[PDB]
Amino acid sequence: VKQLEDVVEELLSVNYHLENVVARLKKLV
Amino acid sequence: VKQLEDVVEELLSVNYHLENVVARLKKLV
Amino acid sequence: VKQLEDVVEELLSVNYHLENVVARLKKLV
Amino acid sequence: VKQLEDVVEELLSVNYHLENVVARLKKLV
Ligand code: NA
Ligand code: NA
Ligand code: NA
Ligand code: NA
Ligand code: NA
Ligand code: NA
Ligand code: NA
Ligand code: NA
Repeated sequence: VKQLEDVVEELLSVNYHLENVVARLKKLV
Repeated sequence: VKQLEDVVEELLSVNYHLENVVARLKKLV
Repeated sequence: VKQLEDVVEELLSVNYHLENVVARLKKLV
Repeated sequence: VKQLEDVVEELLSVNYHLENVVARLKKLV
């Protein structure tokens, strides 16, 4: 688990970070 | 543009799809 | 596990699919 | 454009970062 919950942490951040870049793209475009 | 807005469409879907898989992972884990 | 390996499957596909949309964006842009 | 190529930069990094977290998950799991 302890390794798994650290992957989950990094996935949460990657996912938030993609959603902010996609919102920025969508108003650029 | 017309090519750009189709990339934006696919990014929106990829991003939603990642958020649902991450929510599922986070309650599995 | 069986639930975990199905999340892993979906993540693999989401990740491939993002890499193809990013390659397409990068040559559009 | 200059705004677009900065989105592209951030997408490249998000995509690399997801692929490393997915590779780590897949060998955890
Ligand atoms: Na932590
Ligand atoms: Na940003
Ligand atoms: Na459409
Ligand atoms: Na799903
Ligand atoms: Na399968
Ligand atoms: Na595509
Ligand atoms: Na730069
Ligand atoms: Na990492």
